[PDB]
Amino acid sequence: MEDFVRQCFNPMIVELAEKAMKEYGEDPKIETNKFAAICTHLEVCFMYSDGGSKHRFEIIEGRDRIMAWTVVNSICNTTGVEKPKFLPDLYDYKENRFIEIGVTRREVHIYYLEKANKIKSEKTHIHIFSFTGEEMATKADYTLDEESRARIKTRLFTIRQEMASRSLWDSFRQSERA
Ligand SMILES: O=C(NCCc1ccccc1)c1nc([C@@H]2CCCN2C(=O)c2c(F)cccc2F)[nH]c(=O)c1O
Ligand SMILES: [Mg+2]
Ligand SMILES: [Mn+2]
Repeated sequence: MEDFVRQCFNPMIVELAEKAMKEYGEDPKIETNKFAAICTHLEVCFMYSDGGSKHRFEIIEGRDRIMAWTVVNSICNTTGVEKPKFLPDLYDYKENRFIEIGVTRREVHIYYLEKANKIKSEKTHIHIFSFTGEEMATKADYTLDEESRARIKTRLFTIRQEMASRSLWDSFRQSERA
């Protein structure tokens, strides 16, 4: 799985994921399913931000904490939207709302509820993807067009099929905890 991750994800993504794990005392060479999941969520966030017009989204995920909050507080001051309690993943300039992106090995409805319970921001939009083509978003408002979402869902399916061909999928799919 460590070899899978290093060959299927961009080195910038891999470096950010290693750093995120090491900041919590986790070793990417040992907790390899977590390593893979962090990389996958990063790639989905970056794909999502590419899915609209140029300048539609600001990326918050993948930044160090100081810069991430600088972006969030700057947007709140400039647009007046409510400041979130936790860092979200994107800001949507067209809809004027923060977005929390989730990628789940379980089922999108469970994960959506967990994310809504945790962030409890009311104003933050939640958009969930699975590895088997399901998605679930706040108010069935999926933000992007069907073509962009299909490209994300196809990428996740491709990751799943690649892990399975290496007998990695069974362990990864059962590694997500509530
Ligand atoms: O922004 C996020 N975490 C930053 C703040 C953060 C850091 C640590 C714990 C909670 C929040 C974020 N985290 C997740 C999942 C679930 C929560 C942890 N986690 C990680 O990936 C992760 C990680 F962050 C650090 C170390 C190891 C990890 F496994 N899922 C998202 O969808 C998402 O946006
Ligand atoms: Mg995040
Ligand atoms: Mn997220």
